[PDB]
Amino acid sequence: ATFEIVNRCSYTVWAAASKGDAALDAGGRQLNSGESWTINVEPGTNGGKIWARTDCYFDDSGSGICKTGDCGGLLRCKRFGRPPTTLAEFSLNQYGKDYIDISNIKGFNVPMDFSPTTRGCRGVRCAADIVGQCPAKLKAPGGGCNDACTVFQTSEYCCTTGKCGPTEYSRFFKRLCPDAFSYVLDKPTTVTCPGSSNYRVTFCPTA
Repeated sequence: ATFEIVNRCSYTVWAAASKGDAALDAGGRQLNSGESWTINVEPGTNGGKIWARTDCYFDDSGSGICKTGDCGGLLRCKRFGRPPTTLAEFSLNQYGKDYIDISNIKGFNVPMDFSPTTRGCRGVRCAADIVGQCPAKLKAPGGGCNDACTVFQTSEYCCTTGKCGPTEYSRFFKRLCPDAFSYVLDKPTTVTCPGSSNYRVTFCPTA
């Protein structure tokens, strides 16, 4: 499957693509403002994610530090990144269908659209100014807006035992972006697409 990853933000982002135990394609790339990166994601990739990282720097060997979304200090991500990260999530060719969503369960850093570039399903978008509006306790000192499970680390917000419910923090993410997941047990906003669709992930999509 083809994924085009497009940075329309005014700031540089360092895009990342991983399925948690390995890179997808080259795993990461610097995208200056306006730049696009097209990758191939192998059919059958389950649990893939694409995200932006902000405020990074790397040496000639590809090692360094990002202020949001860092993945083990690498330019070429093998594994998932540190919150806060708006997440484009996908699992492809699963019993004939692909499944896509955007999630704020790991916080929000950069506005995102994630849409098919082939026919037959909808895209999703979370492009409100969540960082500007982020409540105080969720503001991440390196920029972006943490989710409450990262900040508070109890099942009230992390949904690991019992049956968690919304909180004012999840509802903040859900109100600003109704089509993205706001906590682990939110009503699902996943879209079923034809198997073997192609996609575009756009950072700072045009309004």
